[PDB]
Amino acid sequence: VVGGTEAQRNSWPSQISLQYRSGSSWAHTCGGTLIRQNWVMTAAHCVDRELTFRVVVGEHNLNQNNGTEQYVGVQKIVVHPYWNTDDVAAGYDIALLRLAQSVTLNSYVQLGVLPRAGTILANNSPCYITGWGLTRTNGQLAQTLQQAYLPTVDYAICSSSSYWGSTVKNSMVCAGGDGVRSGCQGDSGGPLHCLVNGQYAVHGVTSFVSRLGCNVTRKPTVFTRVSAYISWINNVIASN
Ligand SMILES: *C(=O)c1cc(NC(=N)N)ccc1[C@H](Cl)C(=O)OCC
Ligand SMILES: [Ca+2]
Repeated sequence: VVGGTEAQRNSWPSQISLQYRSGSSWAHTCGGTLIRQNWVMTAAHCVDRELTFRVVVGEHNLNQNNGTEQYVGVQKIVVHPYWNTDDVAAGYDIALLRLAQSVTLNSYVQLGVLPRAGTILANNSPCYITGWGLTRTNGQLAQTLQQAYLPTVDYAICSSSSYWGSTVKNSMVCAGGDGVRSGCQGDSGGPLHCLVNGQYAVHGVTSFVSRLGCNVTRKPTVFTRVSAYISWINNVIASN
């Protein structure tokens, strides 16, 4: 997250870190959301490589012991049948991960609330991006969870030539575009938490930013619109 502020410990308990076995260490690669005690929702872009994956819940500092962490293997990976690595503009950037164990819920570990199917936010809706990704374009990862306030930009504006134009689809959400805050590398897969009816729900899965850089004016951060995939999610879980 560029232009973030450090997240309080217990504010975003459905945020996870998706890590891969890097040599003999484990590296943060992505974010995700816990949606079931044994299911994680992240971006399909995060699993394009055939890596050994793990999920960390109750994580606040990647490099220190918080005293709250649960570390769980991934048992199964389900990418969206229409995902294609070479065409991220097409959308379908979503994956579900079945965990090798069910985690224990607590104040640091909760399920992500999903929107109702087909829900679309009003322009300039109040949302937060969270993640441990680059705090600058070509920077380094954050050690602590970061948050940024990132209003939505409706499809009408977002698909205008000045913004993203045709690269964005109605199956996406755009948020931000101020040139100061954004998501950035290592945030994708993660949540966009939007306040609706006085409850935070997860409306986006962080997908991409400009090639030009992370925090680019009139280049919002782009998300998979979760409320487009609700049947899909429920079908996979039912059947796995
Ligand atoms: C985000 O999901 C993502 C994932 C990957 N690959 C893995 N981290 N293993 C590459 C790129 C991205 C996107 Cl494009 C990204 O970083 O978007 C920044 C918001
Ligand atoms: Ca930690």
